[PDB]
Amino acid sequence: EVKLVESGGGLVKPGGSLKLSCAASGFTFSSYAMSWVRQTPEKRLEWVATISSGGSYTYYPNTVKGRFTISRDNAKNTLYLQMSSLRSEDTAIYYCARHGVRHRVDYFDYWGQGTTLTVSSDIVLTQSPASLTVSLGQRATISCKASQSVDYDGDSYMNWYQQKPGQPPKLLIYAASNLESGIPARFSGSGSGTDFTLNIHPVEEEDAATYYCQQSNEDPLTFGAGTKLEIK
Repeated sequence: EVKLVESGGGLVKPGGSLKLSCAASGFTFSSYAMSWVRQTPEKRLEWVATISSGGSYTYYPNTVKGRFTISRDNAKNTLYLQMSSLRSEDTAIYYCARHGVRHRVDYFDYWGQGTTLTVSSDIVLTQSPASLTVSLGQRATISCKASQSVDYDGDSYMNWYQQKPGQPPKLLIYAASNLESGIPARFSGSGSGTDFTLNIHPVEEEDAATYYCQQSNEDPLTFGAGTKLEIK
């Protein structure tokens, strides 16, 4: 029932500008913080901007600071990303993502389908292995080593996402250990401080995907490079 529909993607000459829009529905838009998150041609997820529920607070990574402006219209249920001085590195699929409120830890629960842009002491997460092949019925184990603790007041701000090609990421695990509603129990997450594990067992056919870890402990939000999981 909750949906996020992006629009506005396309081709832009370097130096040019572009404005993305996300039409929200099926929820009380004004109650949720929103972000833009992009995925580069190299399949890296990169956080691009966050805006608070009321709009008073906006956050950006240094890579887009001064060039991107996130904004919202709580009357129209619309989220915006105004981009200017666009460069090659900005080439990516851009998703909007809602910050969930059902749990204490910060996480992205709903994502839009994405629109594509073609231009023509940060916490580092070391995820491994980069590539993983498993046989049906076996176990897959994906590891995250964080460059500093992602704990805050007794909780670990570590999330795991699954992404199948052509689709947005999908939350599997939030706060290191907790299974999101609707996710089967053969997925499990573990760890604390700087060491985290995503486990899948027994692996089924439809688990073929790329998996990402993400910390929400500190801005900039950061993701692991990804683990592409192949079957048989």
